Amino acid sequence: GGQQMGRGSEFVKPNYALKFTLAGHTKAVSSVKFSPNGEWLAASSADKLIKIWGAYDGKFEKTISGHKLGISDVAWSSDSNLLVSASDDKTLKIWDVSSGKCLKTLKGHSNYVFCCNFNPQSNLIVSGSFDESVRIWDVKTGKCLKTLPAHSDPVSAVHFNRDGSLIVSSSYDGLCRIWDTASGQCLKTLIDDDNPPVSFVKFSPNGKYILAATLDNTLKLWDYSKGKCLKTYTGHKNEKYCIFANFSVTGGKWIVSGSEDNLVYIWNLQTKEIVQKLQGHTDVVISTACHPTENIIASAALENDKTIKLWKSDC
Repeated sequence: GGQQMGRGSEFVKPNYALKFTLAGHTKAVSSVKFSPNGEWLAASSADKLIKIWGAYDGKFEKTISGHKLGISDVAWSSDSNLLVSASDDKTLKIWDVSSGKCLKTLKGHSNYVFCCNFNPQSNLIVSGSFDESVRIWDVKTGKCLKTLPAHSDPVSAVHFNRDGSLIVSSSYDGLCRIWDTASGQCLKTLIDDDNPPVSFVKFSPNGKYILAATLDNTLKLWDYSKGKCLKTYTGHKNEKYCIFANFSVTGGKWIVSGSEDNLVYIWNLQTKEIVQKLQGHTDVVISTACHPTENIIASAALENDKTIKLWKSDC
């Protein structure tokens, strides 16, 4: 599995090793995200709470409460000062991180809100729901700016590209779709050979590619411009849950994802070989996040486990 970087780094391999286990959620953990400034790690949970820990030392920071039901997803503003969370109570909430207070409650979805993201500028929030729609929301006012009749099944993931001009969404309907932020037009529907449910999607950091997980145990790298699947990553287990995947970019070039056999998988992005599997969790690893500047992975597991783990590597 060796990966080529610069001279004398011809065969780089990651060596992620467990550094902290973060206990305190009382149900399944649903989503972990590092603050873009790298200082914090937030985890949402089916226990209706968001918790924040220090990303480097694993020290408990705060619990943020007020949703009436479980939280499926959480996302940071670009300045690390706000969180948005997506809840079974049909709302999103915007939080002031420093105070822990709810700033806005975004109402409009008619079923569970399952996924959320700020755009890079962080004036907007995008959401996907069991109501089969993608919504775009004004952060400052609270208003739903657009409701996109996006899919014919629950929306599994939503994500803006590097400049915010595009949203990618995914759905158990088998489709990945790309939407013009400004017009709300569907620009593209991407789908392969076969039509398994699409359980996760996100743009690459440069916005040129799309990583999509499908519930047939497959992650795929797509070129957005050409509509072509370039790479496939397999060997992990994903047939049931909406599991987050990631580009890891701070050391070697890896794809990182959770798996239903309780492991974190890490693949060489270029050759598609598995380079590492991280043991430790005792239930499905539903979420992984890659730290924005250090080789740090956060992982989180479902009901039988209830922990987040922080893992560190030399590359």
